[PDB]
Amino acid sequence: AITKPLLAATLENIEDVQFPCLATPKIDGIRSVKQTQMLSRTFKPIRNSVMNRLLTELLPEGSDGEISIEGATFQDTTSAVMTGHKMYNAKFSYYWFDYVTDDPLKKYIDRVEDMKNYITVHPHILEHAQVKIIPLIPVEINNITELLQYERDVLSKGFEGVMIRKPDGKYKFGRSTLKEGILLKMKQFKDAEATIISMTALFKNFGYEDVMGSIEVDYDGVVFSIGTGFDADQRRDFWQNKESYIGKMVKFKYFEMGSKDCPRFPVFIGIRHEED
Repeated sequence: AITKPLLAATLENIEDVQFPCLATPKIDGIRSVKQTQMLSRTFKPIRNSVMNRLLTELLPEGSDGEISIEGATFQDTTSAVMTGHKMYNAKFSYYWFDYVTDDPLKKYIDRVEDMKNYITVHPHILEHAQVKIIPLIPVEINNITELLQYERDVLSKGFEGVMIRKPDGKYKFGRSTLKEGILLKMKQFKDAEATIISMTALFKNFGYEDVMGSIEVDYDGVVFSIGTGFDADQRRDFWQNKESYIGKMVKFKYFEMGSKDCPRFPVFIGIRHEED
């Protein structure tokens, strides 16, 4: 059984987390759990029956996760899910982040292992023509350094922030608190709009001629490098038109450490627009 969904609670403080903890990326979509068929957060069926069908038929009983459409708005990905379609045919993906088996009093570590095993036992689960299942196997953490890195890591892969779990954690039928530490939400990273100044040549010799390697950036007063965030689409076009890029605007994300105006792990998000 899973009676009420596992709602998370949000972090007001960052040095607020117990250690050897486990973590994954937050998904920006529609919550769905398998009990006979697929359910919404509010436990009425998934109205897109093709979604409901194809999931129940891949996922095992007890799987907790999130429907999303890879690269669509959070509100069109609703229209796909929150509308009863007899004949859907578009591609979408489901994020598997918990699995209940039976007893909900067992530990997250163990729940994850049931998850890991079931995948190795039913490897087609991952290989579907229409539905992409994506299992979020939480990576380990040990430092506050190690966490903040995870968040940087996450955003760069285009996720909103990170979820933090206590290993021995129960499946709570409702919302986790600060102290019980099952699901915390982490969005401690600040989004900002900034100006570039100099590139540096790269360095020649959960998923399943030089080029720019890192920029140097202004952003009101301050001077630091962004290395992480770009791709071989971007990096390879920054370098070629470097003198055409110096000083244009770039959307980024960062954490604020000790009292110096100079971020920790900054991340590139986007090239900014020049319209009205």
